[PDB]
Amino acid sequence: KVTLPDLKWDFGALEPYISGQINELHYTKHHQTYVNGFNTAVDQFQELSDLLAKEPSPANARKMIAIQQNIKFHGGGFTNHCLFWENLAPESQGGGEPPTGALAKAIDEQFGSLDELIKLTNTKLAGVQGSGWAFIVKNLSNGGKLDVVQTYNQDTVTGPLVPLVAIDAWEHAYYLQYQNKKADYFKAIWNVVNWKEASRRFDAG
Amino acid sequence: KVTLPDLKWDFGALEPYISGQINELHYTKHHQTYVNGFNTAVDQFQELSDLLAKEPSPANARKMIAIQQNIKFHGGGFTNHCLFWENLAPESQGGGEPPTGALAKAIDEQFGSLDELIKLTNTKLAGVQGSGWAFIVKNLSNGGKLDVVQTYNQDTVTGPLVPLVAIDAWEHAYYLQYQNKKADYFKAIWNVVNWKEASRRFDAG
Amino acid sequence: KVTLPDLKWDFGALEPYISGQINELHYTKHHQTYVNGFNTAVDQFQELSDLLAKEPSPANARKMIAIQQNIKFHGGGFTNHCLFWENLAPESQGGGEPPTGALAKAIDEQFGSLDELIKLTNTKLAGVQGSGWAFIVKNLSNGGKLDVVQTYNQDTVTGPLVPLVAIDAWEHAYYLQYQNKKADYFKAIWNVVNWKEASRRFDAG
Amino acid sequence: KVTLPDLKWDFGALEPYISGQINELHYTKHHQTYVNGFNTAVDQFQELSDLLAKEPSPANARKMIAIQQNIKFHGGGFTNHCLFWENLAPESQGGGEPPTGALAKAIDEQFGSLDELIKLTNTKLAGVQGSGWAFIVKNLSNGGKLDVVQTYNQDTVTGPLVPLVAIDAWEHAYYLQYQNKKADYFKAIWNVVNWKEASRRFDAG
Ligand SMILES: [Fe+3]
Ligand SMILES: [Fe+3]
Ligand SMILES: [Fe+3]
Ligand SMILES: [Fe+3]
Repeated sequence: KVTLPDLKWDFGALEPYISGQINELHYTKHHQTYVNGFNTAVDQFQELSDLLAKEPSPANARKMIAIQQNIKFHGGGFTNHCLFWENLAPESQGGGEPPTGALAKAIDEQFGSLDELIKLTNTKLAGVQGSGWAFIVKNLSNGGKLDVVQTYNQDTVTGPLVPLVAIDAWEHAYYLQYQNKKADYFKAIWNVVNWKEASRRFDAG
Repeated sequence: KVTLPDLKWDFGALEPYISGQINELHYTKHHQTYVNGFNTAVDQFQELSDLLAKEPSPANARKMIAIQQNIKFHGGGFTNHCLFWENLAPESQGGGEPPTGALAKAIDEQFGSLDELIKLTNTKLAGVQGSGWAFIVKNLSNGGKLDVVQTYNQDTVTGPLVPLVAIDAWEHAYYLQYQNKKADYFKAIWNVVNWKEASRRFDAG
Repeated sequence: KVTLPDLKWDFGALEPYISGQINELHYTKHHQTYVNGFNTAVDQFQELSDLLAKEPSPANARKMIAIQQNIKFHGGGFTNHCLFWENLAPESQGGGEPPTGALAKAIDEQFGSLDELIKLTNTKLAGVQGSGWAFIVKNLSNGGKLDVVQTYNQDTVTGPLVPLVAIDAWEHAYYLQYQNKKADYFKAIWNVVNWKEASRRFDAG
Repeated sequence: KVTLPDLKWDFGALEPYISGQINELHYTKHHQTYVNGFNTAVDQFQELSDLLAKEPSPANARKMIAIQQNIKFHGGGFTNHCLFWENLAPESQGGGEPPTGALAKAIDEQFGSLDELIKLTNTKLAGVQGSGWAFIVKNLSNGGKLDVVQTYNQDTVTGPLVPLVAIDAWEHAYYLQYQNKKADYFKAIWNVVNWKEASRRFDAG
């Protein structure tokens, strides 16, 4: 069923900001594990669904409840990393270039400048007390306004919050290169953020 | 698919400990809503499963993630209330009579007496800071030892924790009769707890 | 230390939308319990602070960790209900009258109309799967934009999210009058929401 | 106020199971940050306490609520890592030697063997979906029975759960050596677990 996506850059294309060593593990091992876990979880739930169809008991319901956590976690890991690679690019492919169009206008109007939005996001990233993510989002329910939200583990933004830029704050995203110095990673990553993709996501809603 | 279970007592059979007014609403309205929500949630997930089978995208994954919370919540509400009615009985049907067999032995060995186990459980119930449940459980992974655990909302015990007695701490479980005096409800309910059923659950594992 | 605030209306002043019976219990019992718990929690933490000052052990730290949950919960219950009464008013005191000034402008620009903002908030209230709150907020970090957020239990909005209108979704807020029909309560309460106060909160930031 | 504890082994004393490189960062950087954050958090709360003493407002309460998360997180990080080093030892100091006394008896009676308890704990560690910990505990409320519990982030065991062995599952605990292969780390660490200390903790309760 679900598979790893293809990359638009080889593993070392984001150096010196993110190492090829990190990207290789992050994609081939971490992302793949979420792919596998999500495939497995949805399979198990199909099976339990059929079991419940013939025997709709509290006992059968309990097992379904048990599996929904793995659907959430692995589904989240699958989708978050897909967002992540797609909002990263080498400088040679426009990584680090500022956003355009309606997204650029909204950023200036709401935050004053891109740098102010990046500062806010770095504060949110440093504030993740555990594993998690920060997302720059477009909120479709309050007039399409930008915000920045944190999630923990592989929780994600759904429904009316549209993700524009995802930034991974799990330690595996930086530890081999930056070790404990997560703030240096949060600072560096903007040099390869694909704001063209964020602008397209803002438009597509 | 899932339906409300039948009751072994008419709504007013647990008076003066739980009113007929409460039982009527709790069963016909609250439990039914969880039945409906669980049926609806599993349906939506079957649909999304088929959508993912043909198009395994991060976008399609996001929608599945979104629905798993309703599967957990409504599935939990369905199963918890099923446990609840089945561990309640009027005095005329042995409600309030102490447990028997291997459960009775474990209670005395671990807690000293039933009253001590009830005290602990009432402390756990009063400590639910929000809506939730206390469950007396048998833990299959540590040698079958008894414990008491709290859950919030419609979260439940799964896997190696076997529920023996479920006690509802949501305000709808008591408010019409006891209003804010939840401790009076926690005290009263033991008079109609079906420890015969708890003993059977302990044996069945 | 902290005490219950005074009310700007007698308990029955919000009828037929919220009963005097509910307001009496909600204020004299529920709010008072949070007042007491918050006072007690901060006292215990002062004591533990002094203990740690003389003996900064992991053991002493563990006890402080244990008490911070009661500070959060009771502190939240204290502050949320204070917000709540202050954003409610009888019709004779302007309850139900639409907001004014910069808040009114922001609502129309972001949501199209007050009714649309109320609809969104009612969706958020019905979506609280357990006990909790919805808050209409002003977000100071994204240019002062309005949003609506849910919290569970007595969790609250802090820091850059300024609460403008708080709506209690705990069952004790409605059960005596509406029982399970929470949607009827969410619909009715807007008739006595004090939008003058929300407008002042929006300005004061 | 709180400070880093002294180690009973130099950083490389747990090789080849945990590298000196990891221990150096884990102690000097990670643990120190929690020390600093806990000191800072308790200071801020003392200040807010005094502010509330003179002005017990919902506004002042909101700020205290805001700080309790940092007390929990950093307090937890401080205490968890203190537990951690104290339950690790080089083989030359008895690391890896089985527990003794009443703890050894309880393990055999409840789990059948130490290996079975270790297997269960490794399952719990691999099941932490994010950052967190597994703790082998003695539960004082159910007759002193052993169990294994998971926590997330720097959440900890408090009150009636006595921690006997703490095992860190944050990625920084293993990533430099094992990278994604967390199961290899969970397997290896038992070779340097200080079961003498766990046995003393079991006795001291
Ligand atoms: Fe990642
Ligand atoms: Fe219920
Ligand atoms: Fe309330
Ligand atoms: Fe650690």
